[PDB]
Amino acid sequence: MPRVLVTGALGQIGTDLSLALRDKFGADSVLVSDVVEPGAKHPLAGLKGVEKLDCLDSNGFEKLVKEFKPTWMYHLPAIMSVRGEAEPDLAMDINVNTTRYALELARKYNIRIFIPSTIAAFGDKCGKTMTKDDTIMNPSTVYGVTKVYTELLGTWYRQKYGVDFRSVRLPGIISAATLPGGGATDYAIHMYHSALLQKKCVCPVLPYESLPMMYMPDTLNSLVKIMEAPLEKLTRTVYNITGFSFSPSELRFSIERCTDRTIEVEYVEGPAQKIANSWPDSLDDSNARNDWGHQVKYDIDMMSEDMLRQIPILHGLPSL
Amino acid sequence: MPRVLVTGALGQIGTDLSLALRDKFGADSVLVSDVVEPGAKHPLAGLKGVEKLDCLDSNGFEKLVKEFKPTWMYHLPAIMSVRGEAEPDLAMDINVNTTRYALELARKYNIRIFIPSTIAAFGDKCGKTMTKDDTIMNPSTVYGVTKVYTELLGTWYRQKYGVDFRSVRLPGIISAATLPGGGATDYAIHMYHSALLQKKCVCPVLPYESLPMMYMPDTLNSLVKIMEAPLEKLTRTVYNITGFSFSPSELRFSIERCTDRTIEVEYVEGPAQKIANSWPDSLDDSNARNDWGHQVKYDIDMMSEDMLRQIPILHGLPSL
Ligand SMILES: NC(=O)c1ccc[n+]([C@@H]2O[C@H](COP(=O)([O-])OP(=O)(O)OC[C@H]3O[C@@H](n4cnc5c(N)ncnc54)[C@H](O)[C@@H]3O)[C@@H](O)[C@H]2O)c1
Ligand SMILES: NC(=O)c1ccc[n+]([C@@H]2O[C@H](COP(=O)([O-])OP(=O)(O)OC[C@H]3O[C@@H](n4cnc5c(N)ncnc54)[C@H](O)[C@@H]3O)[C@@H](O)[C@H]2O)c1
Ligand code: NA
Ligand code: NA
Repeated sequence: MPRVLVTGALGQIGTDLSLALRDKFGADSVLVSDVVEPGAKHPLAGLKGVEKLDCLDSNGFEKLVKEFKPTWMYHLPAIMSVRGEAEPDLAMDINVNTTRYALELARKYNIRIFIPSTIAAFGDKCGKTMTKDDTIMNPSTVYGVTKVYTELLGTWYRQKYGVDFRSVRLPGIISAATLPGGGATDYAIHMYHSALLQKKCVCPVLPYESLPMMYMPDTLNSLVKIMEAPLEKLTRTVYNITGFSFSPSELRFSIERCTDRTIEVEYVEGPAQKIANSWPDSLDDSNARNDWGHQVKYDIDMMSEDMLRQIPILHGLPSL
Repeated sequence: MPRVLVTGALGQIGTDLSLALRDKFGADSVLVSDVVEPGAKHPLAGLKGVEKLDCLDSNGFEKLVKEFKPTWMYHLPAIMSVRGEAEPDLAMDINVNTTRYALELARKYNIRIFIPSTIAAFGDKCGKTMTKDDTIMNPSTVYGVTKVYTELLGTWYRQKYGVDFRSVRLPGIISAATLPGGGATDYAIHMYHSALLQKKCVCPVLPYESLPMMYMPDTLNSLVKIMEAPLEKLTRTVYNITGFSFSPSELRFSIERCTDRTIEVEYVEGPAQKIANSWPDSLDDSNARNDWGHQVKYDIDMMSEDMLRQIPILHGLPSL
């Protein structure tokens, strides 16, 4: 049974992942860290086994790994697609350096290490329908560029040192618990909050711009499952996974079907649009399905029903 | 006349490039720098406009740029294929960080910036025969990884900030003046030394491992030409260029025709071999030929002739 370290643990993925790992392997077997502390409303506030770590401090990062002695690590800090364009130096610092430190520690301390990649690693030469695991990588964002680096450096650590590096290219991830951290797909979570607040949604992504997406439970299931898999079953280090593709107008219809009313959305292009338009419309994840059993239980309407219930509960919004 | 800065100038490529730039544009229009000073026999010893600069010192780098006000920069420092595998920390520090500082200075000070990439950016999924400009990039060395990162980051600077970033993927470069710095293609220059010394060459690359190569004068012609080109002629930022491909056994034959004697070569595999076996056999450089007129004068025997003539002259070895 693993000892699991999670870095960048208090963001959107880390929040749900930390809780899932604690529930599955026990609180004692999981250490959760982040450069900031949980806010008093955060789901991890008050819990033991939650520490402060700046992953840019390699010596600090090493210290924490030395005492906890993880056998697995999920390294989650990164600056994402939209925010990276506005804060590229921070993106380059975090996405490149913390990753290098994390891999070097996985090597030194024999840790199975997960570092998520992203559909943002792709650009407009990727082949955009059912994009393959191996294709041309020409990302149009610095974030995407740093993630191509992460995939390649991770794979080199595997080849060179036998570090058990594992990764998935995550689509847009939808969840209710922690608000998203500045990717091009953040509109989707915000459209649900707008609909519950009964306010105008100003959606920065164009109405028919379809993207690969996934609801958090399927994401967590796959994050754990790829890490539990035997090394010998994995034919590669980095795997596309997807849940289902949708455009904003499809998301809108879902919400309207579940709320049984119209919601108002104005499509005014923001920076997310040119970025999203460069990305795949859908991914081929057959390698992941075949090698380690990636699977998808939610569709858009099951997601919408769950989001519409969970947001009022977790954030105190009005409900249906 | 451009004002040209060359960083990492005392190495194999920098040595001849610095001399060619000084001849073409005038010594007063060219400033070159390196982390070390030239030795008394270095061809740039004793010359004006040769400075000591560590490109990891971003302050120092910026001070030199600000004083000189280059309009062009050739940013050459990197730790190469073989040496990188043995010193990967240095490779990551140099190849990533000096490149980031270079691109930022090109943005900040309006410099057309050349940073070479390499055939080592490719690995074994590239399509090994006549490799295309756009293909799967899966390098198996940390050096190659850092160069994919260099191509993509430079390209992003071009898109995001209008930075005029230009690159070629260089094949193995052959020259006589300054000895090579630890690439997988270094055997070739050393075989010419062995021949003139009439000493046994122990060759770490296997006899039929064919690689893209180019002789220096063609390389210099292309390095200036791609930089003279008008921006609007360039359909891309990164170009394959090649001279011709050869294996060690072909090189040996070529040296033997020119010397009219047997060289003794023993094949004892070293790290260079596995590295080189993941690379293309040959490149497609049509985009370069078409966009900016990349062209090649030498073939293997002209190269060998010129190498065997110049090495005695340049290094005091025994002639023919
Ligand atoms: N959410 C998505 O839809 C999505 C999609 C594809 C990939 N990803 C990837 O998943 C990972 C996490 O994404 P997220 O949505 O949870 O992001 P987020 O922005 O919600 O969370 C990032 C967390 O990292 C922390 N962090 C920042 N700098 C740090 C440092 N120096 N040291 C330690 N922690 C630091 C932040 O405080 C924050 O809690 C990233 O690698 C991201 O690229 C996310
Ligand atoms: N020679 C080849 O066959 C070849 C092939 C493909 C690509 N390249 C690329 O061409 C460039 C130059 O290659 P080269 O063969 O001349 O390399 P080299 O090792 O011969 O020379 C590199 C020079 O850079 C200097 N340097 C190292 N660290 C530095 C620092 N921190 N600051 C300033 N200078 C520093 C070294 O002192 C040396 O003079 C590199 O980017 C390399 O990857 C070379
Ligand atoms: Na799309
Ligand atoms: Na070859």
